[PDB]
Amino acid sequence: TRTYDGDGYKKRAACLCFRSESEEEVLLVSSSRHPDRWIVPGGGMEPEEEPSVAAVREVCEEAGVKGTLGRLVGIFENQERKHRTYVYVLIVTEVLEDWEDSVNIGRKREWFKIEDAIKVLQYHKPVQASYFET
Ligand SMILES: O=P(O)(O)O[C@@H]1[C@@H](OP(=O)(O)OP(=O)(O)O)[C@H](OP(=O)(O)O)[C@@H](OP(=O)(O)O)[C@@H](O)[C@H]1OP(=O)(O)O
Ligand SMILES: [Cl-]
Ligand SMILES: [F-]
Ligand SMILES: [Mg+2]
Ligand SMILES: [Mg+2]
Ligand SMILES: [Mg+2]
Repeated sequence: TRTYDGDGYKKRAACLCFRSESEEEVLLVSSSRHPDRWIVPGGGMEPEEEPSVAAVREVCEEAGVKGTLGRLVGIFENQERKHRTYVYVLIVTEVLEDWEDSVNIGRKREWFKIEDAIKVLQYHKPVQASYFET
């Protein structure tokens, strides 16, 4: 069940899944629409779902990882696609082998140095590139 802010924007949450507290490498996942493209794992908040709970859930589902939830980076709107995404930092402590999207749609995951994550998101996901700006 998709959920929405009062202005009709889809509510979403995502994590910047860092390899360590140094925040030098981040985990991206393959796009479901176009698997040759990278995205920040994330998705829809469920009804009455806390943003930080949605964020942690979606990354488990999409990236097959778990860890220590960190700070909220900010809230990011995609005017074109009408969504508003809460973005949190998650320091990965568990990397799991056969996660929901690997099983169901063969979703891929890869570590990127931050500067490279920004590069591969720029073309199709400029708002997700902006998650890294601060
Ligand atoms: O399939 P996902 O989870 O990776 O993400 C998809 C969105 O799913 P999202 O990550 O928001 O939700 P969830 O399915 O909960 O992860 C979906 O959003 P939706 O509109 O709800 O179908 C969106 O559609 P858009 O809003 O029309 O841009 C795109 O299909 C997007 O595909 P991707 O970025 O190419 O992987
Ligand atoms: Cl790191
Ligand atoms: F999802
Ligand atoms: Mg999802
Ligand atoms: Mg998603
Ligand atoms: Mg979902």
